[PDB]
Amino acid sequence: ACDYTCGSACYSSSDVSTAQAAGYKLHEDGETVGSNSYPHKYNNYEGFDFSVSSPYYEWPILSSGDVYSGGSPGADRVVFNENNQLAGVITHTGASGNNFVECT
Ligand SMILES: Nc1nc2c(ncn2[C@@H]2O[C@H](CO)[C@@H](O)[C@H]2OP(=O)(O)O)c(=O)[nH]1
Repeated sequence: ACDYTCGSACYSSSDVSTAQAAGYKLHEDGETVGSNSYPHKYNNYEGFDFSVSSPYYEWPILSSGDVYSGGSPGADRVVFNENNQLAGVITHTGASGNNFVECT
């Protein structure tokens, strides 16, 4: 059940999969939502060791289980590439500034 732990938020494989599908879809159609225009390029400034090739894109995953639609994105993100492969699940929770830490 608790496949990904972002601070206090708990996400299953299904939650991540659903969010990723939604984010990849908007990416494919060239659409964005929210004040920060998601999904958008994730440059991996943090230098996480992803097993899949770039380019990466960040998209909000909501603890409520809802699919992001432009409102408040929260602290967590799913990262995917052009092949719709999951690079990882990251969060602002437990990090300084606008930096990210990986969910475990
Ligand atoms: N922390 C962080 N920000 C990134 C990265 N790639 C792009 N950004 C964007 O660069 C800026 C400074 O962090 C923000 O606009 C941020 O977008 P988000 O705020 O949407 O994540 C990344 O790999 N890490």
